Amino acid sequence: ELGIDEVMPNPYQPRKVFSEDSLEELAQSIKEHGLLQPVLVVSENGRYHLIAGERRLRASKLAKMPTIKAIVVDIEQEKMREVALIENIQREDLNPLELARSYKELLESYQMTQEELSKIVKKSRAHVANIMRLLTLSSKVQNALLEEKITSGHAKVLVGLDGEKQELILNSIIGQKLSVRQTEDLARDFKIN
Amino acid sequence: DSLEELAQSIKEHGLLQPVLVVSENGRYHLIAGERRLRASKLAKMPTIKAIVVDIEQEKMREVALIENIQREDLNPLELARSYKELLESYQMTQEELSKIVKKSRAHVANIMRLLTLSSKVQNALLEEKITSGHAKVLVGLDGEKQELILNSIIGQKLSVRQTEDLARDFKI
DNA sequence: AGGGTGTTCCACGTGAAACAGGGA
DNA sequence: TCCCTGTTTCACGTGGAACACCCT
Repeated sequence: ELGIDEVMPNPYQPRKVFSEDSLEELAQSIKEHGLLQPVLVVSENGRYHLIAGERRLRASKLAKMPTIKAIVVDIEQEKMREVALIENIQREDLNPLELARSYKELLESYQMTQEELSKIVKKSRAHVANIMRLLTLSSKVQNALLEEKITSGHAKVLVGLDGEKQELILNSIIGQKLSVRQTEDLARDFKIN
Repeated sequence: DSLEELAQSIKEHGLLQPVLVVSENGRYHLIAGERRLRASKLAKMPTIKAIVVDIEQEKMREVALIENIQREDLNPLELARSYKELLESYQMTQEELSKIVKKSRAHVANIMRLLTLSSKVQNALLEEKITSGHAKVLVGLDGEKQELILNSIIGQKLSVRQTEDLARDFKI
């Protein structure tokens, strides 16, 4: 139960090659263990609900002669983080981009998909999707949004276009007084066919 | 909360149903006892400290090694049962095992398929009248045909080439 | 686009059965 | 004649490559 959550964020291998990479210690692993990833325990890595790793025919019977049994926990920063981030995620007073940040933060730091994210914050999942594509825009565009010269609808049409295109269409959107509808049409003929 | 914590304190049971821990072979770690334990801080002294539901690893190591170490004297059925056990009493991918015992993954598979054969077939392989060359060809087959062909193997003493050919016709 | 698994079929070295001398 | 031993050849089950299906 510990590992399926350990592996959870961003490894290139489904098992994190961190318990088996002990390989042969070669008097070389107790030297650079040093500042390691902040939380681990010996053969099996009880997270917050401490537990035991399953078979370990090999991994627990090599052991080593000089051990660090040190009980150290890191988790609390991360879980206090999670409550802080979710508690943030639902806020009346949030500009589109900060929100999008917290969405992206949760989606990346932890694995639970944007669908559930959307269940928490009570919106559709294509919404969390679009609020988050808001982050990739030009800085003229983000400035415009924050400045409320344009609105998330407009900005959400602009994503995927080079900065030059973005800033032309943005220049049109403002001072042609465009509507999200007109904006989607105007943008439409600048995307591929 | 506090009330429930005084509750199991007075009551003999402590854990009316004991907690579950693991033994590191050096230390002890919990499984689903936060309630029991935190509550049992108000109670006194260590209050489990005797055989209660717990998982021990040293035992599991003995198991791990007795399994991994076999004098190659076993017939295909305890062999199969060991292979299965190695992925049944613990969860394993067949490939990994193939790597351990120095056989191909296929060999592991077929050896384990041996365990799903008719009682008659199984008992003719633990007895010495059938081989695995024979037995593995009768898998995924209905009982009646297992019986039929089996009689044909034992009766006419067919070579597995025969047996595979003969059983071929009783397969789609 | 991928690993895990079940299922088919035949390559392979082993071991011996057959054959061939050969010493009487 | 018979037994012993040197040689050639190929049947056998074993285990594996390969194929085929799920599960994703």
